[PDB]
Amino acid sequence: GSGPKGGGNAVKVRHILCEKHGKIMEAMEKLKSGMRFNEVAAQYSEDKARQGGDLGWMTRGSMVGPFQEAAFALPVSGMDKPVFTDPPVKTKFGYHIIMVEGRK
Repeated sequence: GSGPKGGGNAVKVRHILCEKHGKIMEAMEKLKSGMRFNEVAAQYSEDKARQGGDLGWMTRGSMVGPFQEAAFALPVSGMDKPVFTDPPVKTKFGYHIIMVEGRK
């Protein structure tokens, strides 16, 4: 009884990857310290971006597999304090920080 919730097919996910695996934390700390949310998402994501790159509503079946198998299968999360798993998850490009926030 906490809001109209009886499906859960979309979630607000964001991603940040660090081929060097050195800024993944610099990206995990900044986001946790409240530093640059867009710059870190800009480069620390060594790819698209998590904050400003925050893709948006994403439903299973149109995402991929592993990237969705974790976040989706995992409760909301993101930043340096995601769900039980860890932000820097591996799937096919190193460890990326996935932040799901707003399921459907």
